[PDB]
Amino acid sequence: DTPAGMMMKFASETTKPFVDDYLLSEDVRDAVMHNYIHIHDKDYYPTKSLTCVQHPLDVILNHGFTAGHGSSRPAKRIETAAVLACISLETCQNEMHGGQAIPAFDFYLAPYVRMSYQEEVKNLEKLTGEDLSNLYDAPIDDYIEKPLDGLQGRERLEQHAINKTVNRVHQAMEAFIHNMNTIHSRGGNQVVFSSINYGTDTSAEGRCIMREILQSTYQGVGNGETAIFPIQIWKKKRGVNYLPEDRNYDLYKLACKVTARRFFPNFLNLDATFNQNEKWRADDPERYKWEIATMGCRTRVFEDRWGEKTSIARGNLSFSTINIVKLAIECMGIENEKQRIDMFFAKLDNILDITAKQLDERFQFQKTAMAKQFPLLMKYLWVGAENLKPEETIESVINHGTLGIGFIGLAECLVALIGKHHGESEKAQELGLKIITYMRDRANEFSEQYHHNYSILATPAEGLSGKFTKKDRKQFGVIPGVTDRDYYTNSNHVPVYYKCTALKKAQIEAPYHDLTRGGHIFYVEIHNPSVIESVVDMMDKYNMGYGSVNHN
Amino acid sequence: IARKAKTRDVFMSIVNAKNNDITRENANMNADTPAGMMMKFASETTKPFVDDYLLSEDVRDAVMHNYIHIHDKDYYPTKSLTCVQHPLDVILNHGFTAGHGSSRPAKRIETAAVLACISLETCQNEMHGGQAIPAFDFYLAPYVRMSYQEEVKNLEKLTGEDLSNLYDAPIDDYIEKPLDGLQGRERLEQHAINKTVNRVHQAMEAFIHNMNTIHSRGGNQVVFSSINYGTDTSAEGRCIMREILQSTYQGVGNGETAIFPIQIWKKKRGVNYLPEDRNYDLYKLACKVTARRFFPNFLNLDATFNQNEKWRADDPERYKWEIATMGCRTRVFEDRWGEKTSIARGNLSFSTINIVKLAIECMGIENEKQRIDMFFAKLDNILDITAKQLDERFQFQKTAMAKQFPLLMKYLWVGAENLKPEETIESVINHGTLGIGFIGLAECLVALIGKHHGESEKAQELGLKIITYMRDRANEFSEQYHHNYSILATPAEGLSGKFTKKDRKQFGVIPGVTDRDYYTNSNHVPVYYKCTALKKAQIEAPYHDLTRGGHIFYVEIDGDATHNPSVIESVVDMMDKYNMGYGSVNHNRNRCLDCGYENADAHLEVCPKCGSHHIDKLQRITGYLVGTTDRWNSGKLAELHDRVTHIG
Ligand SMILES: Nc1nc2c(ncn2[C@H]2C[C@H](O)[C@@H](COP(=O)(O)OP(=O)(O)OP(=O)(O)O)O2)c(=O)[nH]1
Ligand SMILES: Nc1nc2c(ncn2[C@H]2C[C@H](O)[C@@H](COP(=O)(O)OP(=O)(O)OP(=O)(O)O)O2)c(=O)[nH]1
Ligand SMILES: Nc1ncnc2c1ncn2[C@@H]1O[C@H](COP(=O)(O)OP(=O)(O)OP(=O)(O)O)[C@@H](O)[C@H]1O
Ligand SMILES: [Mg+2]
Ligand SMILES: [Mg+2]
Ligand SMILES: [Zn+2]
Repeated sequence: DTPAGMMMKFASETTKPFVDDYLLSEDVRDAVMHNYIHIHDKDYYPTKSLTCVQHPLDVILNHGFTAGHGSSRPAKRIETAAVLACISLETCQNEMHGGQAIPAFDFYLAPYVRMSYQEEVKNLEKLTGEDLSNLYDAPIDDYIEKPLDGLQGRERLEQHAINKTVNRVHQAMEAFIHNMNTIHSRGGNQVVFSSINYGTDTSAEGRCIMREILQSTYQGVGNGETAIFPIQIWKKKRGVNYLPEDRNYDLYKLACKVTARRFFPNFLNLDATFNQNEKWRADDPERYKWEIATMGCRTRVFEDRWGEKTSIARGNLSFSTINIVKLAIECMGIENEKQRIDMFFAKLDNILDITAKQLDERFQFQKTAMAKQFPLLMKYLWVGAENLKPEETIESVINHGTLGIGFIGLAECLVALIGKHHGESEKAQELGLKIITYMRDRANEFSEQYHHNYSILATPAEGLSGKFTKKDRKQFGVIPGVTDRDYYTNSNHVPVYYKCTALKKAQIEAPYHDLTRGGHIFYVEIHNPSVIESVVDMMDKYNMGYGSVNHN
Repeated sequence: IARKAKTRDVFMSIVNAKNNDITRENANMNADTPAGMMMKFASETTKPFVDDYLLSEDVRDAVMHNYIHIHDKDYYPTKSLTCVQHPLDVILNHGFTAGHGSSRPAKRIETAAVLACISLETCQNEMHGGQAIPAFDFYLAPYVRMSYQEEVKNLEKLTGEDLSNLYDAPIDDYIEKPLDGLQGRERLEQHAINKTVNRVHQAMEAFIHNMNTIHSRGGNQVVFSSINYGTDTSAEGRCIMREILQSTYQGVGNGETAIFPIQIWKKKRGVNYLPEDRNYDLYKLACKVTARRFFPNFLNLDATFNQNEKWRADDPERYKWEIATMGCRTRVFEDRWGEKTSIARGNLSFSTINIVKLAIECMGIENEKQRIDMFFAKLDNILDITAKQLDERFQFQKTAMAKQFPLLMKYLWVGAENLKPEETIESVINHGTLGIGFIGLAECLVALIGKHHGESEKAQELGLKIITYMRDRANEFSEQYHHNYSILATPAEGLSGKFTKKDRKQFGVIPGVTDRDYYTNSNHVPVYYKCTALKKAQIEAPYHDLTRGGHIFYVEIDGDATHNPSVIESVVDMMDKYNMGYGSVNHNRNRCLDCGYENADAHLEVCPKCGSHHIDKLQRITGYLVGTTDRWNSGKLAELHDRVTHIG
């Protein structure tokens, strides 16, 4: 409705009918035209843009960043460090069509908590004059606060100096939450996606910054208002937290209390046998670079078939969703069950072949793009973008991305077309695991022949919640139990209308997580912080992954 | 087939990152980025839509025959206003809610400088022009004293006294005095003054660094911002001015020039101009920065058309009757149904009128008296069409929902705090001004009849008559359509080199009329003709009074005069002697893509620090500042390569 918002749809409605006939081959055109394959984010097809990336902020903060004609200096304070983090999330958004996230936010804001107070003792000293050159190289327990009830001594300056950074850190983090919640900079939707990760830092500086993050979030933004960004993620690796005899167990009790109030902080299971790495040293500082860090878009980039297994600076190239619900309708006329399942696999075989080539054609289109089109994404943020001339091509470093073959309505696929769905049916549970394994096995075959990184993704319900259903419903009238819901259920998720307990959902949805390596989420909808620990307790027994709790 | 055989090659040209296919119309945009490409696709769709579905046939025939040009035709269906002024007082003392966020009133200087950047960024996405902030020094003054109250209460808890008497302590100045060689309370009270000097310096540092950075990016319309200051006498007020000057004079990043914001210094006699005046010392410093960073600009408050009769020194300088200038050269000072103030108001629309083609049409007649009578007859008819065109565009912008302009129609527009989101903005839109422009007056008919005005001859009488004829006619339309028309010297960025090519095709290469390509800027002496600064001032001075809708006295000063602060002062005195209102000094700087260093040399190829060969030219265009000569238009690059400098 805004002048900037209405300008974007003029370009979209112009460039969307253009790409259909002048960029696609005849076979993919018919498959796309016949409502079989969906191309996510087709508006930016000519621009040759990528999906997302995990922001490395340690490099940006230590040297600043110069995008366009705007330049900045390295941060030397808590206020300067937090504010520059927001800008790094604002410039890159205009160069992509997805979202941003901060991996291990705790580690980044920790030297400057000390450094803002390290030189503060030199300003609190000149009033007195005594050479107090010992307030930095000492083991601080928690950067604690006191009621200031008649403190007295020479070392009263030592307690006053540390008292100066706790208030300043609290003020510093208020800027970060407000900046990412009120600055409308993106074209169109006018909101920049963001996400941060914290919960696995135990140092004195890290414990202070993590507490204030929870303390500031407990208060809100402006006047007692829950923030929408950034999305909060909590780590629960065993041996650092989640155990009573742990250094960070005290904050974990507070974190569940904050979650009970604002419902913002999500949890990530670092013990899943696929969210697990062999290079986690307990003593090496900055425990990131070998951990799992997700986003708000259920995007998971962990294992690379050519490179290193990490989630830093990587992301998706582009992903397409395959309508498997439609294929079952065409095979509903076969009387013999063995023949019926034979046809569905044959029909699924043809669509999968086109989609692998369909993603391959868009990949070839994107590799010709120049690095000058992404001033910040292809300069500091991407994996191998530190050496890329503006006039070069992205074909060298574009391979460290994920092409996603997603699906929708697995429950809708089997609810009435083939018997029952994967809820109150053990036979359908075996059938459902067979199909996803069939897609997973084919994606392995596509990876060998097309030489890419194909993964099965649980596509978030955003932009494709009702598009598929309406088009197919008209073609096939009213199919009872399938095309009478106006929305297809999300990937490998128990349908909402099927009543079940949290324990039962954990058991049913656990096996799918090892299959959908491209992204998954566990959703629990429902005061006491303990009940939050119940979710991670059941997530502990069964190998699951990313988890979230909502109220609505 | 041509409707789908050349429209396909247009999109391909955009996709392949070409250099000439209308992708270099605007220098503030980066067309090689995904954000830039989407804007190009949308602009190339609506402009054909406007021609055959929006404007009438009489105006259309002028457009296709290259008679009347419209400005910002891309945003025509969006119903977007041009510019506005920002009363920062409302947002810094009560708080504001933008989108799903909110805020509370600022308590120190760090949380007050950051709220000003938010309003400028937010309001840009609702208009297609610039943004301005008047009385900048006055608005930030109270919170420096509020910073003094918080630090005292902080000292009270750490000490335990009753320092209520220090809440309104009459201290002489906020200048920092180091605590060396003193004892007792000199290390207990002087500290509270040296503490807050560094606090104010950082806040002004953040404000500047949050205005150039946002302009370097952006998926929406690029951010165009400006501020005004100069006439504050309070101790807190002088503190704001002295920090903003030092912050600007220091620079963004690695000591590089800030493209934005635009800064203007306000000159008045008896407040800052005379040596006896209090702010004379800061007055001298402003000339030091504008010679080195091309800011602040100088606006004369003593001009006859800039004087105000509701200004009293007993009040705190009454920062409401001081004229302020928005981005480029737009000014909104007079009003027939409102106060003579430039607070929370701006421009609506403006169009340029082609006059060179009218005279070359009549060049076949050998009777001088006959030509002029027919020339006036054509001009009267053409001006009638343009007055309709601005009014016709005016009728389109009236019916815009206030919810389409959230920040503009809630805090920043005059009397806009009384309208609900679903209401129409027509009840308060009339405070804007409609501009009628012209181009190539020097080569309109004077360069056809002998020589143009300003060529050391007496031909200015005819040139003055033509502009005055429009000036009288502009007033006639004001009394006719019940609007407020004002003639403005139209900037030449994209329209420089558009009319000329069609006339050459239709008529041919004729010296004076054509073969000059870019054409001379409105009311200005031929940029290819030599003149002194004083003589150029004398010829163009009477035009400033005739164009009460925007004007600028541009002086091209060589690099050697940058180091001398007297040349800027002489120009201001030269502006004072005559009735010139707005003037600026331009100069060519050189940028570096690695270090970012700028120097004042005539031409640079390798950066002294790094050694890179990507040394671009940092120069000024008719309305703003930008580098990256790879974004200088073909018509404008011709005008740039023929500019004449004035040593004085
Ligand atoms: N968007 C944005 N908001 C900021 C920034 N820094 C501070 N704020 C917000 C936080 C609050 O909503 C507001 C005022 O913060 P203050 O620390 O001055 O506190 P205030 O005096 O409102 O409340 P208090 O007396 O401390 O309870 O400014 C920033 O960099 N960006
Ligand atoms: N765009 C933008 N830049 C900011 C903002 N706040 C601060 N900056 C810039 C100002 C500086 O370029 C940088 C912070 O500089 P510091 O305060 O760390 O000091 P600097 O490195 O200049 O050294 P110094 O303290 O002068 O010795 O970040 C903001 O809100 N937006
Ligand atoms: N990025 C920008 N965002 C907002 N306003 C801008 C921007 N760039 C320029 N402007 C405004 O637009 C004005 C340009 O008017 P000008 O007379 O130079 O137009 P032009 O180059 O002939 O073309 P047109 O009016 O078609 O864009 C500038 O003086 C300034 O006020
Ligand atoms: Mg506070
Ligand atoms: Mg500093
Ligand atoms: Zn250099």
